[PDB]
Amino acid sequence: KTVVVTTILESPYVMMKKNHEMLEGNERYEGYCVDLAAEIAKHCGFKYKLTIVGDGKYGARDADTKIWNGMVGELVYGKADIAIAPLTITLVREEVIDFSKPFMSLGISIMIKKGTPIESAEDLSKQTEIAYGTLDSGSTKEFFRRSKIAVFDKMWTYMRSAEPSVFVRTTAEGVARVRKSKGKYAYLLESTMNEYIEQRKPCDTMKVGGNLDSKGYGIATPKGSSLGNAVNLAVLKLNEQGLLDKLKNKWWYDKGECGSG
Amino acid sequence: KTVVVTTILESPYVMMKKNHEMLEGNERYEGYCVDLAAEIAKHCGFKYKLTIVGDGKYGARDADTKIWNGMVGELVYGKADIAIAPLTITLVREEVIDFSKPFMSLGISIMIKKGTPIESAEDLSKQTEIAYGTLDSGSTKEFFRRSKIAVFDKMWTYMRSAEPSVFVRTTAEGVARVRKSKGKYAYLLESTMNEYIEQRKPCDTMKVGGNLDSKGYGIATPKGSSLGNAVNLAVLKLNEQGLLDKLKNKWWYDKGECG
Ligand SMILES: O=S1(=O)NCN(C2CC2)c2cc(CCc3ccc4c(c3)N(C3CC3)CNS4(=O)=O)ccc21
Ligand SMILES: [Cl-]
Ligand SMILES: [Cl-]
Ligand SMILES: [Cl-]
Ligand SMILES: [Cl-]
Ligand SMILES: [Cl-]
Ligand SMILES: [Cl-]
Repeated sequence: KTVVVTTILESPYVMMKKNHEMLEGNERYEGYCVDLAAEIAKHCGFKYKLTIVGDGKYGARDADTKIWNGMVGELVYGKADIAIAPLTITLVREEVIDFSKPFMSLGISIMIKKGTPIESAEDLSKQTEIAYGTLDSGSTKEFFRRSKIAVFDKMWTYMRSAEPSVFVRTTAEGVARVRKSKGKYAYLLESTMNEYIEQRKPCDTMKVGGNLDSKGYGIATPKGSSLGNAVNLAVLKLNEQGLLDKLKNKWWYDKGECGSG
Repeated sequence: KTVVVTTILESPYVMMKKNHEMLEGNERYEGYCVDLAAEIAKHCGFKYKLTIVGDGKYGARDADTKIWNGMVGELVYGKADIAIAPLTITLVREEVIDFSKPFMSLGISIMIKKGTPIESAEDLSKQTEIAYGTLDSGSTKEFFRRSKIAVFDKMWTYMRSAEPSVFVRTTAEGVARVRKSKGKYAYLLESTMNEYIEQRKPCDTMKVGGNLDSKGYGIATPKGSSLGNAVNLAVLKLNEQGLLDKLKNKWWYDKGECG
């Protein structure tokens, strides 16, 4: 009766230990969600096996085939019992799996190369010298496409037509583009990743301004799962004990490479 | 039948309209949670009656009688169908009712009278000239009592023995104490209330420093309610539509008095 946990290789949530081939089972992995999985299992009284999602994806429903991919797909098609990963709580996912209460907060944020004269989305929207963009697919692009807020609508009208294209295929390319564009590119991405990169060498990026929306990561279990209630309560217990803040500090700042300000 | 909504008179969530005595039913009330109730009702397809919780409390279990008071009590004992209020998501409440996903974020924050040389909890912890405290019961006090974080442990060690007492019986008293202590008291309270008061005349308070923890308000229904799932999805839809942010800006900043 070992619980099958699906998760995803994304730093600092789940990472392969360099000597993983000499280790076995859950010991092959380390990270924020590795620690969280252990805490959840302890407070719910189950043993578990960590597995990495087969297709490396989070969870989206292909509009044509109507098939779920990623960790959500592994839940609804019965390949895993629970997903413990940086999986954003969204309406479409909530329809098909049960999300625990959030274990981490996040929102759209701005990444600049140190020295860029930008403090806010409003700053971005009122100037043209500094290009800015998003991942070419996903929720951040759609946030701007759909927004009725004047500043964000102005940003969307700019980004949708900017040339050369301000959209990037991957988060890594957005980050690289900030680092290599000599201050002439700002990247819009989730605050959690932005904060993580701010603590990575070469320590040349910064998160600026407040978050543009409010989201969270949640643990996912299939509907009717015998684990759902206990996991949900475990998340709240961990927060009230300060352990979620403790874990984020550990993996973002204690293990950071750029010191303080 | 008509859905019975229990809520609480707390500005700006639910307030009596100025002319409420001329009005009946749901029209007597205005505020963030009045607007949220209408949106939830619309997206879940029910009609509803707003009611103010009889005992004026949020929801706690008496350790001796084991009886739940407040809005949580009204749900578990069958007096109301749903609570739409600034009800903090907590473990012990989640054990007895169903919380929707959070519809507003909040965390512990610091309120000062403008001019007080305090910018952070760390600032508070290093001195005693400016007294500081919390509500005398509830989660903010317990956050400090239980913290193993050095700065917060230092603050607790001060607050627990400070004389005269730095604890207050009500949130209103904490706010009033800030305003009336001539710059010598700072109050630890939820960021949402701190932000609200900062936008109210006489515009003499300020929110300073980052939040000390991360919580949220949730809508509550009794376990097994036919409304739970629909309400939960409705909160996420409203968030993804930007409507929760729009409503907060409406009631905190558009209707603010301090520029
Ligand atoms: O997509 S949501 O579910 N819906 C919409 N919103 C917006 C407010 C409207 C949010 C906002 C957040 C951040 C604030 C928040 C709320 C509740 C809790 C939090 C953190 N924690 C903390 C560890 C992070 C623990 N458990 S908890 O008590 O439930 C997360 C998820 C969502
Ligand atoms: Cl990675
Ligand atoms: Cl091993
Ligand atoms: Cl310019
Ligand atoms: Cl606007
Ligand atoms: Cl009436
Ligand atoms: Cl510490």
